[PDB]
Amino acid sequence: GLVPRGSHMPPRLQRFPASADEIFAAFQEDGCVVIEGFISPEQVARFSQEVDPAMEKIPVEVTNNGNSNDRTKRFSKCVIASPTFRNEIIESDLMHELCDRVFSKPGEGMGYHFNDNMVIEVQPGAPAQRLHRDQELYPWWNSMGPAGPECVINFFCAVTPFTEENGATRLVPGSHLWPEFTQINERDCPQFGKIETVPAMQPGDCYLMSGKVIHGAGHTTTDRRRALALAIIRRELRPMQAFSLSVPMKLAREMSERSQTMFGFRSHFWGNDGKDIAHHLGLIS
Amino acid sequence: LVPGSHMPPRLQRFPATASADEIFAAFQEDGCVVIEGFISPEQVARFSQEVDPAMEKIPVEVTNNSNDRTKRFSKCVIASPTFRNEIIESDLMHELCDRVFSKPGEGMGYHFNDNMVIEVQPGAPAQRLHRDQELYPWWNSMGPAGPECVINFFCAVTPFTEENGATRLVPGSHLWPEFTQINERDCPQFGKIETVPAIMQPGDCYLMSGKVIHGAGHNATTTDRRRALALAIIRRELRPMQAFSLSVPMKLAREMSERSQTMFGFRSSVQHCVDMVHFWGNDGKDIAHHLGLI
Ligand SMILES: C=C1[C@@]2(C)C[C@H]3[C@]4(C)CCC(=O)OC(C)(C)[C@H]4CC[C@]3(C)[C@]1(C(=O)OC)C(=O)[C@@](C)(O)C2=O
Ligand SMILES: O=C(O)CCC(=O)C(=O)O
Ligand SMILES: O=C(O)CCC(=O)C(=O)O
Ligand SMILES: [Fe+3]
Ligand SMILES: [Fe+3]
Repeated sequence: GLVPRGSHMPPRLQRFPASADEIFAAFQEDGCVVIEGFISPEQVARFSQEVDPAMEKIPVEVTNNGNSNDRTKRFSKCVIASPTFRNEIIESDLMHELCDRVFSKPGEGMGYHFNDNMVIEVQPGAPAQRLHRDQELYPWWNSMGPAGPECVINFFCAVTPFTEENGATRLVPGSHLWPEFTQINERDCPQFGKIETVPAMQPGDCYLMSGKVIHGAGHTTTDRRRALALAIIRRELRPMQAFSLSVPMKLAREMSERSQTMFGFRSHFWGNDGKDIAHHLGLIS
Repeated sequence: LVPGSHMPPRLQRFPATASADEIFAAFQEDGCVVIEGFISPEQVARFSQEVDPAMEKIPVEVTNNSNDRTKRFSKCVIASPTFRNEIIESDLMHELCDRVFSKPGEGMGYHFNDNMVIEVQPGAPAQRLHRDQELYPWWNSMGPAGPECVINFFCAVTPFTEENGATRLVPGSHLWPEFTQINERDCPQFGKIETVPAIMQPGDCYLMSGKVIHGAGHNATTTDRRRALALAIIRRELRPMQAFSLSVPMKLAREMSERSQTMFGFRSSVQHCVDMVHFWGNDGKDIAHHLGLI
């Protein structure tokens, strides 16, 4: 009795809070999974107010030009601005546990690192964001289709509530197993206009979405719908943010060894002439 | 030439004063091409002298087996004024990199993977045959329809001869219908692949696609330490082997041209997907602001 009997059933979106191989199997089969309470409630609020002065100093473009900055606020300096983010959020042992299952190969250590730490605030009345796969950032990845390896995963967590009215992200579970990965355009996508989405949540909930999954933010009067994006890429890919050049050394000295690897203060990709870059940085005892 | 003697594959050769389009077509048909005089003999010789102290402090690893007896040094910008002020400012290098990597309206499509002096010691065993894009392990699966991951300007610092271990290359292997690793399990041509040495004088280089099968040769000499300079260049979305922006000092970065700063990640480049996004950037701006490079 999930939908009234005889109905069209809409694409499945499982939900967990919880065993790791369990949530991974839901990730594999559907491409998207809600993780209710990825961050503790006081933590999400401790973080949200912590960055609210940064967010307050971001002007809103009323552009009507169709891009992803049209009435949507975006801010990446979450490690400087928020001690909660860098000391608590970035240290979820289940996040690494899932990252290690999507990305790492055994005996090769950590196969992943951060792409971005973005806070995305859909300002009230914003056009819907164009449908896209996150792996379009790495433009050849679609050409490998669903047999290709994973490019990117986003732990996309709600900061303020995600409702079907304020602009919550619309997911297309199963778009990671389609046979051809295209740009989602009428010219390029044979299924344009017929793509069935599901809107994605309360503060503290994440959703782990594969980079192969089609999605977008949707279109109220006062609701600043705010989210925290933990985009994570394999170690061979380059990050959107030059974190080891903007995050001060002081904060990097406070990070765990694994979090230093996430931001590229530690490494052989991204090495230093056969040595770990962390030697030259004064980070190895 | 040879006498009904079997004719082995050609490696096209051009001088550094040929037109980039002439050299790129050769690169395009064969996946590799020799640029003679890529670096002047006086530039090569100053570079070799400027890094030689660092090469002398590198021990020769001899093992009981695995690509030993090869010295590898990547701190070229730090050690060599000639390298940073001149070698990396080759306009021919950048002309060709744009033709491979740069997309319309997006600026530089490429940056440095590595800057490696590679000195094959006397008696060093030959290197396994490989493609350089194997470093990005998924790339072979796109086959020859795929885009370029990586290219290398592989420069003779000292002469390349067949005896001292000049690289063995396989022209046209960037066009085989299936890109596998070169082993008995996966490669059906295994043990049947015909290679060709890159015979070069100092300052010559060959430019080679990451799709081309190749390996360092056996250094069968008793005396010759065969020195090379590998300028490996990747597209902007790929991670470098070297964290250049974290070991190269800022004093050296402020002296770099803007295209050099981009190569080493002291500066960002703009990517378009209807949307524009700085790659390797800082919260919407070039990282060169926060670093103080204008
Ligand atoms: C330009 C953009 C790109 C190319 C990248 C993208 C990206 C890093 C990619 C997906 C990912 O892994 O992480 C997150 C969630 C952090 C996003 C954040 C937003 C941006 C920076 C972007 C943008 O802000 O446009 C000015 C977009 O909104 C979008 C979707 O069009 C893009 O694909
Ligand atoms: O803002 C959102 O809800 C979706 C985030 C997203 O799709 C992106 O910008 O990559
Ligand atoms: O040194 C050589 O001749 C070949 C080296 C090489 O091909 C490599 O390191 O990928
Ligand atoms: Fe997205
Ligand atoms: Fe090689």
